[PDB]
Amino acid sequence: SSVSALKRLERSQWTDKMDLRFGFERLKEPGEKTGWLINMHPTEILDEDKRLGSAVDYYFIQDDGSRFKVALPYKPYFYIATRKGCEREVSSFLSKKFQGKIAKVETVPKEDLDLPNHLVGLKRNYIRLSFHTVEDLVKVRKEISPAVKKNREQDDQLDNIVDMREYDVPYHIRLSIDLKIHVAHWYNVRYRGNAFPVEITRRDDLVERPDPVVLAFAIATTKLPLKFPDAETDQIMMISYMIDGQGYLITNREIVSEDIEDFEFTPKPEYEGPFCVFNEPDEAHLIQRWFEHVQETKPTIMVTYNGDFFDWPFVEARAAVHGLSMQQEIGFQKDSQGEYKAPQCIHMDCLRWVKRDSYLPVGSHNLKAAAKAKLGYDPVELDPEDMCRMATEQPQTLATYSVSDAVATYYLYMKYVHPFIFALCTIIPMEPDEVLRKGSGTLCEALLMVQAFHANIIFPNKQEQEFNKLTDDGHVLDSETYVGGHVEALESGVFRSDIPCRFRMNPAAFDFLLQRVEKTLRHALEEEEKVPVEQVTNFEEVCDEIKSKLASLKDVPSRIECPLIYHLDVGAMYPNIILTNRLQPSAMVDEATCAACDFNKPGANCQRKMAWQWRGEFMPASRSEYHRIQHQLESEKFPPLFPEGPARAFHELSREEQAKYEKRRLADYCRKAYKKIHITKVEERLTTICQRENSFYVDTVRAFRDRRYEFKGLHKVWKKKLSAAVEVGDAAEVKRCKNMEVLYDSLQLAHKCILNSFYGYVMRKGARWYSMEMAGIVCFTGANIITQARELIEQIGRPLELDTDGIWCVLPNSFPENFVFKTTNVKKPKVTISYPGAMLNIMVKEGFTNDQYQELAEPSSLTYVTRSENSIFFEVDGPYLAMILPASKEEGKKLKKRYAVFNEDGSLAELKGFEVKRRGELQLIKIFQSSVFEAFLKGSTLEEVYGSVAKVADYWLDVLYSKAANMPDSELFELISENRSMSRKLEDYGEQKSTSISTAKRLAEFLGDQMVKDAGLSCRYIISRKPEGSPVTERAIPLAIFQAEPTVRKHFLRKWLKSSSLQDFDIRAILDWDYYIERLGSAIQKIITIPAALQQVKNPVPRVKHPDWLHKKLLEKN
DNA sequence: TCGAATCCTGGATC
DNA sequence: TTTTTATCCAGGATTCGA
Ligand code: SF4
Repeated sequence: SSVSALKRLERSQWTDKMDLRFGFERLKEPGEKTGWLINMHPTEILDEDKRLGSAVDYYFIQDDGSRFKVALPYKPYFYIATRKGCEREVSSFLSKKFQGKIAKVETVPKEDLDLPNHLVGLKRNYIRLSFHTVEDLVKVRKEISPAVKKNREQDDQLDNIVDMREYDVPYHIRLSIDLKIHVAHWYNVRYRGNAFPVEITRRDDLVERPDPVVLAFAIATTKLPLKFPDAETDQIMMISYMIDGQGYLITNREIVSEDIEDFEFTPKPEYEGPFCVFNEPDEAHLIQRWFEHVQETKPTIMVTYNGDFFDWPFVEARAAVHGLSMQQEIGFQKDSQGEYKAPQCIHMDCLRWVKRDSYLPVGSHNLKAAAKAKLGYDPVELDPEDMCRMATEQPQTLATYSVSDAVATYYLYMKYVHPFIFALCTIIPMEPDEVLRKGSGTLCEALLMVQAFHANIIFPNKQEQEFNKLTDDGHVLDSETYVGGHVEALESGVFRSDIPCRFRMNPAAFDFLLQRVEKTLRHALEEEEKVPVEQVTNFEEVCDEIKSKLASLKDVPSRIECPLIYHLDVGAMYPNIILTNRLQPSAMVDEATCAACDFNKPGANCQRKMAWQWRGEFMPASRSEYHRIQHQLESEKFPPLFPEGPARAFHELSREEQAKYEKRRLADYCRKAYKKIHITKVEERLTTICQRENSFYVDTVRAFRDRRYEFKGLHKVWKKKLSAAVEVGDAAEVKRCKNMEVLYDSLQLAHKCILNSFYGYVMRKGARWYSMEMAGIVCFTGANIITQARELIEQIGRPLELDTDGIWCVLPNSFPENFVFKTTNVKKPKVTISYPGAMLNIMVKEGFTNDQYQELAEPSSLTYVTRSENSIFFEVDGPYLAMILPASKEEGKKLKKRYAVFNEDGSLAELKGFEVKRRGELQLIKIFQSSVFEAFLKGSTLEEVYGSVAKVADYWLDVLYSKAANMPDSELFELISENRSMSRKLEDYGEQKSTSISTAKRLAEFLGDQMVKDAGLSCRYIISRKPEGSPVTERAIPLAIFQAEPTVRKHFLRKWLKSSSLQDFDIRAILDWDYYIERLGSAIQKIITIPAALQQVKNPVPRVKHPDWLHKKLLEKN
């Protein structure tokens, strides 16, 4: 006991000293106060017996920047269930044995959705156990749970208990759920004295957020030449930081040759960047002064970029060299999770947001690229290798650089991150840094728990996962999965609204549309616009012009016309389908309940049936073979966990070991025993959805959708008011309006993110509310919608690109496009409607709409209303100027999500899948693709378009023929060199074989083992001519030898090229030019020639030849 | 002797 | 206590059978 008590109370007292040093005082005496809740953490406090008690600390900040704490007790608890009539016996035992280890037990009725026939109104009983402290709960939990499983397998005083629930919610989550306490609101707090718990209440009459002091910093480090730094060998060079927009810098005079002068730096006029600099003689004075000043300002938030990895451990180690205890002086320490934390201030790292919520591509997550995109300017570089000489020769250029990593970090954190995470906190019972670090599945689950609690619903336990489950015929299932969505590119080449194209349109489709024009328009006016057709005056005329143009299309169906390009898509399709079908994780059933439900009367209508496709993957062996495979294991013996241990029999293994060994044994047996190792089989299934079941989930999604659209509207209102304030030019009014705009947009983005999270959660294996069926039906209905949206277009025109949620298509110029209706309504005098939308939304409304939606009218009545609903609608983007798609070089393949698209201004509108997003495999390919995409815009006929695109191919092919004979001498290297890197150590690869490995060995044979020892080896390398016919993984040369010393260069080349007979060793002679030509000739062949061949023009590039099958088909034409 | 299929690592995917 | 991983692509080597 004593060690535990003194350990926890001592660390508590130290934390109290630490946060008292930063000015957080515990609320000392009875009183009443208000503030903004900035953080909370669990801690123990003593009771009136001086026993331990679990509690939570709340940290508050006031308007004036004063700060205080409160501590708050709450007894945790969990539920258990029992057999018929057992609760008096069970409670008698449980109270007697654990006396003084549990606080309270009671019987409570609960709503439980798995109980048969429960819609009649029944609800079941549970016993609640509650404990003085969490450790006593953990001990009783571990004594209890062994008794449960055997009882479930059977389907006496302890053994009768049957089940347990909610035993694993985190205690701070439990309290924050239960008392409705959420960060980022103002609160009134009252302390009466120890006779009463402290009382907290939210107040809604306050809005504007307070202004926390936040700090951002960066560090710069000495290193040995061609070495990474290490904390023993290398001193600090610079540490630079911002607080309250003021900058500060310190730099080590051990390497800096003279004292630095202060200066002002400014990326843009809005970025004030004043700095102050101290010069002191050594690194110990640097670190001491840094702590001495940081202890002055006492910030609340600290931010760094990937700072858990590089920035903190470095200074922690350098602090250790001088014996400075940062964990006492600052109070930062590394948690069991592996990440830095402190009891009193929050460490926010921008990268976890950039990785999760920015939608930047992998290439762009460099700090300087992220700054360039988000802030609109580039911080200019200095290489770390240069710092030592710059600090010798001209240090103030390095000082000028050292601002660029700080200021961009601070402004990125403030503008994008800071308004957002605090907004997302307001709706979820989690801490800001937990909400940043945790994944969106957990974020959703912590939300749904709140609704399940307030509806008094007992949670389900986590979905424990089975292994080696058997198909009914006996086959061992290796996976299950629903058939996903299907993406296909139907067509290839160039479309431009400036040049004609050939259309052949079915003559019945324009009659089928013309028969229903009034239907197509009435629905779009009444339902979408919400103006009754009574109130529109010109409605008869627009119908006449529609009918007459459609008839004119009927008269001449096959024609040449300039194209219209349109993008059609469905706004948040998956939420809308969930709402429309009433899909809920629990709402699925099978007849085993409907056989026993008192609502299953003749003429009941609560059953909705739907279909989905299941894709079994399973091994070929039969059940009777599997039983023999099992029984053969019942005499096998297995190794211990470590060489000293005894051998284990197969029943002494863990279940993952058992499954792994059975899978290995059966796969090995099957490879001989059967012709094919495993099988896949698509099979489609019906599933009932019970329509009457409790609505809480779908109501939650509905609420989030509507709140999102409210906040969108208020955002636009405030943005307009901000524009007015900007034109008025009152700085206080501009500030107020901008702060409103920032808050409202931040809430809009939070709501969007949470709403999108609701679909993906049910994918999370193990998750509390998990089902496969709903994730099947929600896909297969989307594939139905997007198939029928294709059929009707293929008759009118031609689709070009399907998608997960939209279509790109081309339509004839003579199509009706857009119209305006004239209306008497005060709110809406003129209204614009687009025909392509109203053409489809009727079809969707007719086919998909649901006629079985029911709702409970009055809880005591058992009366339900029957209703119909539909939220599924199409919308339209465009038209556009040009659209371009590549083609597969292999005949049978259709690509996915490659194309480009251009606005009518010629500013690029989209570009997807192409390497020009990435670093590219080679700079030559990246630049080529970039130049050709722009070049396609030029010219005015297909022959002219390809004729003037090919002049970009020739300008490069002249290079690879002329061996860079014009290009500056070393500038060849930065064009031709790959800069790839090895992923892992060769000691971590082991048996693997690759180019990067081969060149790593080639580097090792020059450098020795000095570098291959290091992880993540960087490579710069080329392909060498002289080893003619050597297999490609043997070909590489590392660049650096061409820049090393002359005799070394000569000797190692003579070693590598297998010849002494080449006189002049230059990359121009040495490269396998034809390899790079054979690569450019394979990029060009998917963009400029094969697409052109698919549109019946001749090959525009004589220097490149078609693939065999295409040439065969083309000659077969002749 | 040649064609195609499997499996591999590697980056990338929102 | 817990994290996106399956899917897709791209280049590459090795095996199998007419
Ligand atoms: S779907 Fe209707 S009839 Fe079937 S179990 Fe549910 S409530 Fe009863």
